[PDB]
Amino acid sequence: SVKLAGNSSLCPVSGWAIYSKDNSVRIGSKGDVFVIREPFISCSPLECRTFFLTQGALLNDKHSNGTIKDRSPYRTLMSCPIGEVPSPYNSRFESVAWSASACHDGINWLTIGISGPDNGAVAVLKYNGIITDTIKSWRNNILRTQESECACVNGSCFTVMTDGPSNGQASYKIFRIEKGKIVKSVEMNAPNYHYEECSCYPDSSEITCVCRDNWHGSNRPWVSFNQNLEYQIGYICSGIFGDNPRPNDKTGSCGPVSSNGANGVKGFSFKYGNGVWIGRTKSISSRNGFEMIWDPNGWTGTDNNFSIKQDIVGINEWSGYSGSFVQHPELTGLDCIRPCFWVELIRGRPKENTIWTSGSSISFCGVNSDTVGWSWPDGAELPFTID
Amino acid sequence: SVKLAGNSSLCPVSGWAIYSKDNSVRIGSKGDVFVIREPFISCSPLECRTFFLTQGALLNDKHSNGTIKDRSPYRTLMSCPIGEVPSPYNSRFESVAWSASACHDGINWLTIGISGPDNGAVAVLKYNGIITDTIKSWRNNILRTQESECACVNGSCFTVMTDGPSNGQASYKIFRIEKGKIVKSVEMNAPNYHYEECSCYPDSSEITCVCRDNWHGSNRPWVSFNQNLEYQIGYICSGIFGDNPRPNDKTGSCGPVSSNGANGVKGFSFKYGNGVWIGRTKSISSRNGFEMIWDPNGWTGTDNNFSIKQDIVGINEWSGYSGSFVQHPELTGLDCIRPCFWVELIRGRPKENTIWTSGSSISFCGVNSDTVGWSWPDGAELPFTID
Amino acid sequence: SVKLAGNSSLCPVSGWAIYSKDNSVRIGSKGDVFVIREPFISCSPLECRTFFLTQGALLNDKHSNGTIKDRSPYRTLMSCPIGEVPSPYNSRFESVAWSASACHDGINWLTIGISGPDNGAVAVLKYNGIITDTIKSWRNNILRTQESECACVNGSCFTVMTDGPSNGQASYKIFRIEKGKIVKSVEMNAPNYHYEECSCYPDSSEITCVCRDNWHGSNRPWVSFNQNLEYQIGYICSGIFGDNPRPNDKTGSCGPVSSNGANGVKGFSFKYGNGVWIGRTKSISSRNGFEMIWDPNGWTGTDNNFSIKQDIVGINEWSGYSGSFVQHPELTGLDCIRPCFWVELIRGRPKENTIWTSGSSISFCGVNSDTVGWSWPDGAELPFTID
Amino acid sequence: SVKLAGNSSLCPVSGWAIYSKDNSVRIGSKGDVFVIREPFISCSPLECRTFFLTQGALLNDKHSNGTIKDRSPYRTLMSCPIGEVPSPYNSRFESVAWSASACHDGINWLTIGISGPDNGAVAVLKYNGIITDTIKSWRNNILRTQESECACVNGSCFTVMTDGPSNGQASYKIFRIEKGKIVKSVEMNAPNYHYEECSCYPDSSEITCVCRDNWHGSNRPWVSFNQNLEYQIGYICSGIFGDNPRPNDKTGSCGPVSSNGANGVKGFSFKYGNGVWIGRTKSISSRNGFEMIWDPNGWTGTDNNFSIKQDIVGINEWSGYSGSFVQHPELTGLDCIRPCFWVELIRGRPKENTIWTSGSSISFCGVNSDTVGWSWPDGAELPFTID
Ligand SMILES: *[C@@H]1O[C@H](CO)[C@@H](O[C@@H]2O[C@H](CO)[C@@H](O[C@@H]3O[C@H](CO)[C@@H](O)[C@H](O)[C@@H]3O)[C@H](O)[C@H]2NC(C)=O)[C@H](O)[C@H]1NC(C)=O
Ligand SMILES: *[C@@H]1O[C@H](CO)[C@@H](O[C@@H]2O[C@H](CO)[C@@H](O[C@@H]3O[C@H](CO)[C@@H](O)[C@H](O)[C@@H]3O)[C@H](O)[C@H]2NC(C)=O)[C@H](O)[C@H]1NC(C)=O
Ligand SMILES: CC(=O)N[C@H]1[C@H]([C@H](O)[C@H](O)CO)OC(C(=O)O)=C[C@@H]1NC(=N)N
Ligand SMILES: CC(=O)N[C@H]1[C@H]([C@H](O)[C@H](O)CO)OC(C(=O)O)=C[C@@H]1NC(=N)N
Ligand SMILES: CC(=O)N[C@H]1[C@H]([C@H](O)[C@H](O)CO)OC(C(=O)O)=C[C@@H]1NC(=N)N
Ligand SMILES: CC(=O)N[C@H]1[C@H]([C@H](O)[C@H](O)CO)OC(C(=O)O)=C[C@@H]1NC(=N)N
Ligand SMILES: *[C@@H]1O[C@H](CO)[C@@H](O)[C@H](O)[C@H]1NC(C)=O
Ligand SMILES: *[C@@H]1O[C@H](CO)[C@@H](O)[C@H](O)[C@H]1NC(C)=O
Ligand SMILES: *[C@@H]1O[C@H](CO)[C@@H](O)[C@H](O)[C@H]1NC(C)=O
Ligand SMILES: *[C@@H]1O[C@H](CO)[C@@H](O)[C@H](O)[C@H]1NC(C)=O
Ligand SMILES: *[C@@H]1O[C@H](CO)[C@@H](O)[C@H](O)[C@H]1NC(C)=O
Ligand SMILES: *[C@@H]1O[C@H](CO)[C@@H](O)[C@H](O)[C@H]1NC(C)=O
Ligand SMILES: [Ca+2]
Ligand SMILES: [Ca+2]
Ligand SMILES: [Ca+2]
Ligand SMILES: [Ca+2]
Ligand SMILES: [Ca+2]
Ligand SMILES: [Ca+2]
Ligand SMILES: [Ca+2]
Ligand SMILES: [Ca+2]
Ligand SMILES: [Ca+2]
Repeated sequence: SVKLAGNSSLCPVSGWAIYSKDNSVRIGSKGDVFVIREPFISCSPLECRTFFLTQGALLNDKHSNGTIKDRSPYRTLMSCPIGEVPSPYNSRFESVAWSASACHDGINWLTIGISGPDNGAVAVLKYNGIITDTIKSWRNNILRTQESECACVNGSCFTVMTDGPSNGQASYKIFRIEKGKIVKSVEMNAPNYHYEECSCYPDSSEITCVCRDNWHGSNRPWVSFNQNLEYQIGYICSGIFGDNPRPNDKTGSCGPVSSNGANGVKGFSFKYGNGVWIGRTKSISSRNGFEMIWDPNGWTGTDNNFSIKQDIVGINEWSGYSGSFVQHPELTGLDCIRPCFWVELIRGRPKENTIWTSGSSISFCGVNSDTVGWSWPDGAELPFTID
Repeated sequence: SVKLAGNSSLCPVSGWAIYSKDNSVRIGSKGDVFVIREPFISCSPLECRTFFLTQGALLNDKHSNGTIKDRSPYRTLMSCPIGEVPSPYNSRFESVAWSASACHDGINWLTIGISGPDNGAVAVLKYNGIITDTIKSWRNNILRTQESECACVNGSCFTVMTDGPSNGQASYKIFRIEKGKIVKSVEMNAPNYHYEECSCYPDSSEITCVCRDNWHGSNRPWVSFNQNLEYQIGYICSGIFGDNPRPNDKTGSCGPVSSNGANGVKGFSFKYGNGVWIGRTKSISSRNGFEMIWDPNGWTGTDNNFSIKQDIVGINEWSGYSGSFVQHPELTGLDCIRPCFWVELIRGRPKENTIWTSGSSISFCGVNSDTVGWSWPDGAELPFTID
Repeated sequence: SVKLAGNSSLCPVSGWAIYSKDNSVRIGSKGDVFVIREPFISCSPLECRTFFLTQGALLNDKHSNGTIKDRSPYRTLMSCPIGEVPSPYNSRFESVAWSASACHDGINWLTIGISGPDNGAVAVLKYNGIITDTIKSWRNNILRTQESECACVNGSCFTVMTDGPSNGQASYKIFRIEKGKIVKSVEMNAPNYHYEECSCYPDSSEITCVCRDNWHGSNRPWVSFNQNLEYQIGYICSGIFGDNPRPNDKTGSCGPVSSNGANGVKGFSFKYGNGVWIGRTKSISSRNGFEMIWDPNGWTGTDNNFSIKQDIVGINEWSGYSGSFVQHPELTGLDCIRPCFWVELIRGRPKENTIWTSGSSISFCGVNSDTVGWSWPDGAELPFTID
Repeated sequence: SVKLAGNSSLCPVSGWAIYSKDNSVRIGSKGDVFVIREPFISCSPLECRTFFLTQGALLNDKHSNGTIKDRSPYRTLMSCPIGEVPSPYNSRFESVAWSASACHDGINWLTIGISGPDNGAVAVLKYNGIITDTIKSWRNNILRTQESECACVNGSCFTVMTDGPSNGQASYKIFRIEKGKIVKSVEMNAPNYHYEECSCYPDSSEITCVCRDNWHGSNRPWVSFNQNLEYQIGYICSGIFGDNPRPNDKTGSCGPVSSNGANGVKGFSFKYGNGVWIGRTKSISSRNGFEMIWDPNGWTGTDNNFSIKQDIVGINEWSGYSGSFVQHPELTGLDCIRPCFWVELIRGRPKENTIWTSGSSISFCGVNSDTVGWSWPDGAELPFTID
């Protein structure tokens, strides 16, 4: 076992090849499948796993009732091999949590699971399944984290946490974690910024995060930092807005775009110089459809022109959260860090007439060979027998 | 593989971070989950597992009928990874048993499973799944043991067993077991004491057990011994009574507290000098709620003052059995033995209108970083379809 | 990996300690559990497994209909860890078979699975799951084998097969198998003998088999042989008759006891000099109850006196097939071969008003420490929802 | 780990011994079993696995509705150990796909999964679960591949793909793949030929494929090539026609037999000099029955005489697809490549009155010891509760 170097650059990619699809909701109609949301993928040098927050209940059972609710004592972080349905029969228990992150440093798994009351939540850190540290809410207002994989470089793993209002200025901290122990942290000086649910990845020994502004930005905020946590901040400038909801594409801003800026959804983007691969919903007002857009100057440029668009989920189909995950050379045998991404396909409340809310997932990995756009939707027929 | 040293002291702890929650009853509403009770956790140098006594039946099936009953030929000791639901599809078979204990010496698993008739029960000992010894009832009155993990020190594992009345003077024996073979035992000379379901842990090469007096003590009895089985006995002196049922907190006794002393529940406590971490129900009359209390002089002092209280399960929620389990430095990489504990959340009979009785579990580990009190209850909605 | 020596003697035993119980039928009321019969246990140097013949169907499903039937194209030999329920989710596939045997030589598993038509059945031999040999019916009349573990000595494994009438003189062959290849066989010269479903075990480099006479013997025939297949034959002389059905205990015979000699049940016995450990039903006319009897001169003596009787299953409870299995020193660390045995608990047709027939199992291992008699029955409530 | 040599000849075989049967449909009546079709078997140096295309749904659930449909975004390639039912609880995820192939080179698994739209499908290649290459439709008309195992020789694996009409001239390409990377391909110059769903195996360092002519051939086309992709093409000359549908046996042709030549079914054959082992349905008009025929001059001879016929599935029972798979000396310890084959037993639409279509499987391996013909059908009772 050797720790991930994380010192190579991102592999340039021309398109996205489908990597997995679990059909969780379709199968859960009869099978014993967890009610879940906020799934995400993360890989070790040996395997890739799907992490997810259960509602401590199964699909098509009465306990799935009211699962639109975000936080409860019953939610747990669990994981299974990528592409398999999240079942009590194939899932490893990770932590008790209604907000989470996880990543492998090359030696062991780090998991971060947040539970407890809204006014005093505690993040429990585990390394190889052993509790190694905790961090408690510092603003007493829903301590929350990535809902996707943390990022590791040379034995150090990094994550971002938020505490404070979801509709106004909050507090954002970056953490450096070694073998499950917080060895350093810093609060970001980001007046008028809002950071939630960051999708972070390593690139040339540094970390880049693309996050969610739930306050007043329809474009996505970003934060990048080195291992010493010296950071820079900004927003993606492209007029191809990345959040949901958002306005129709137009002239963008390198600051928060106020138009339709309230609320949002977890998302991601990959930076390549001045260019950016943007993953986003197809709808500007709802969580449906998904597409990947290559914008050669979208990181720093404000125009709404782009070069490549690839369909992932049809506009008439439900989508939801999305996030980045990477495959290190230690896993692939490549000389660069390969970008992949996952999409949560949310079914149920509030948009559908069920008693429950749950999601399935799909994932893709970046390649330079031929690819094709299509739609790989959830595919479940609602409502269910339970409703 | 190397045997556990067990020669370091207990890690001082300021609070308890949640470690696991299986949501067994909620999931068993639809999923294939064993009807169980008397669960407990125990760890090896590699993993932690949940042990439990099945009723040889599944939740929401007719064979769960009458499972309030304590003993039968159908009950079996099984185990699964911690935090996972006890299912026939993820559970390892250990032993046929209606009373049990288990622990890992660093090399292999030792399991103790008691089955047979009330008037002649036999404990079957296994080492790495192979029968290595037996011990038969010596008072012909329900031979019974810990219902939690045994304690191991330098290749020797220790447990306590009881035989005799549950409402009067009984007989109590301590055993030293090496590779599944009983190498020494001694009967405790404890007139007017009553010991049942001891929660035992190693500390500085010696064993400390906190147990249940079902006869006439509302405080908990304890027994401590070295590897040669030279022992000391007493009761926790604190006026913060630990058993259930019990009186309201008042002036305690270093002997058995007669007030509300009959009946009881399995519990635990961690000794730190004259101080004690007490886990107990919140109700004085019923098995509901759970809290952790730090009493700096509660081991030897009789007053009812304390310094710290941390909520674990709300008073309006069902609890049940609780027990200690430790994580050795061989597992954690620490220089001390870490204290953890589990709580059984009992649902069904006799307090609820069902045909069945079963439990789920939660567990916590002691830390010196920030923690928070809350309520992590079972969360199941009774009755079930079967009733 | 090293091949089993099999050159030590049987461990003398004073009683039997319960080893496993799967509660298969009770659990199958709701869980996904195979309809099975003819289960048996066999161990490697690492683990013990339960082998069984499925009916290619699950309990409480319409396809369990008519499963009283012995042979069909759907029956398969599968296995799971001992004590676990036989489910499609935890069972390894072994072979297509309606008659079978299996054993581990210390290096790999040997399985023998017989399928095909009654008039031309073929035994398929597999070593490490690879087909290594076949043997076809030589009398064109239901080629059939042990339904329990074969026996291995120094890299050679041995089994017995029968072909011919179930109600008259048939043909019996012994096989020597090395790495899945038949290297030698011999037909037993046994006029007026009848051998079926032998329970064979190694002892001091030679093999002893105790079998079933379905023709005209209420006592059990035996055959013993060395590695060169030089054999001896006879019947257990004890007036404590071992087959079912049988007469009340009286003066026995060293030849086939004709009284109630037709029909029978698979069983076993362990020989110790002139003495014998006899496992048998409690009923003389039906497959219910089970007991272990130590008869110090029962191998060669015809009287009906005995020294020890241990209850296993109550007379008012269903039993069925039973068989021997051993644990070699390579597994136990002992200096002798330990005797164990399993009992099939048959539920359903023909004695019960269901559409199906299936069994669960219990097992015990011989010890010299204290033991106790009891009843560990199937425990299922029939009929089921399907009937 | 060492790569397969693939340089030995096929093991001559006189008959076929049954190897596996999963009883998937029977078990799926109650159990949680995937709706599948197009199953196939492939082995590594360690184990054999069943690959299959799920419909992203379970048997006896509403989402099995309309599963007669060949292609959708929900279909996925998964695998489980041979002989086990394809369940979400025991199946490994491989790829998103409605057409697939897979094989092991001795070091790692190669999987090929085709998904996307009919007019622009993309094959995603994975090596050890990591995406290594893609190939996109070149005729924009349903890119499709083997639906059985690819063939590996000295670290290179080979497959055949088709793109174009199913009822006329199409385009056929052979690929050489090393560690999941396409290193060479060539389009076959085969005017008036039609190739689909090739069953390919290695023999003496070269590859032989027997395929399906869906255009105008009731006999099967073949293509053979060396590692440099230098190929030869033709049709099986035997008057014992191998496709379905087909004419009654008569005088054959070394070119496509036009009579009943339209439509077809995936099949296989093993070449031995001028002779051929032919696997085929028993019915000339429908997918029922299965038999193995040895025709000593059937590869190059046009007569309808043969030497051996072995029954596999009765004519009154449903069959379906069939394919070859081999076991290399690296797995068996033999000095030749052993031929095996599997048969898909299709149940449901369009021939049966259900809402769904699914298959189970059986498999056989070639031996030179005694064998027997019989019928090992699916055995499920339709319709099901869902219909
Ligand atoms: C679990 O066990 C309980 C108690 O045995 C079952 O409830 C009982 O159901 C039986 C059968 O329906 C009832 O027995 C009948 O009693 C009536 C008189 O009320 C008598 O006339 C009949 O001859 C028969 O004996 C019984 O009343 C009833 N007991 C109670 C307390 O309700 C229950 O059905 C079982 N549940 C499952 C899921 O198996
Ligand atoms: C699987 O799919 C089939 C076909 O869609 C389902 O059968 C169909 O069920 C629907 C809903 O009940 C029926 O639609 C209705 O048709 C009537 C006219 O007959 C119309 O007045 C209603 O407005 C409605 O459209 C439809 O008749 C029926 N089709 C057939 C061929 O029976 C079936 O229910 C599905 N099965 C499962 C388990 O989901
Ligand atoms: C901690 C927590 O509750 N986080 C939220 C989250 C949150 O409400 C917003 O980002 C605003 O702050 O949004 C949503 C969402 O679907 O928008 C899911 C989350 N649910 C879970 N993580 N359980
Ligand atoms: C062997 C046995 O039956 N032990 C008991 C136990 C016992 O009744 C008391 O401690 C009094 O002696 O109490 C209880 C109880 O929930 O209070 C559960 C146990 N159930 C099981 N261990 N199966
Ligand atoms: C090959 C086969 O059918 N063997 C039989 C067996 C047999 O009928 C007798 O011993 C008489 O020959 O008896 C019985 C039995 O329950 O008595 C179960 C078996 N069923 C299975 N092995 N499948
Ligand atoms: C890609 C695809 O759809 N291939 C087909 C296939 C095809 O229609 C013919 O060979 C004609 O081209 O036939 C059949 C069939 O059962 O005949 C099943 C396949 N289904 C799946 N592979 N999913
Ligand atoms: C990246 O890290 C690896 C492992 O330490 C090292 O060998 C290599 O020199 C580094 N690459 C660069 C470009 O610095
Ligand atoms: C869901 O919760 C509501 C309480 O708001 C309750 O009324 C309803 O019965 C529940 N539904 C189910 C199916 O349990
Ligand atoms: C505890 O045991 C270890 C291992 O034998 C030994 O090295 C060490 O000295 C002991 N620790 C103390 C504090 O005595
Ligand atoms: C039994 O076999 C073992 C392993 O070969 C050998 O060492 C030993 O000498 C044998 N024991 C006897 C009593 O022959
Ligand atoms: C069982 O088989 C019989 C045929 O003998 C049939 O009549 C009956 O319907 C079947 N029962 C079930 C539940 O399928
Ligand atoms: C086949 O390959 C093996 C491994 O490279 C080689 O040793 C052997 O010579 C080859 N066999 C033949 C018959 O050429
Ligand atoms: Ca079920
Ligand atoms: Ca926003
Ligand atoms: Ca642009
Ligand atoms: Ca008490
Ligand atoms: Ca005090
Ligand atoms: Ca008889
Ligand atoms: Ca006698
Ligand atoms: Ca054709
Ligand atoms: Ca011919």
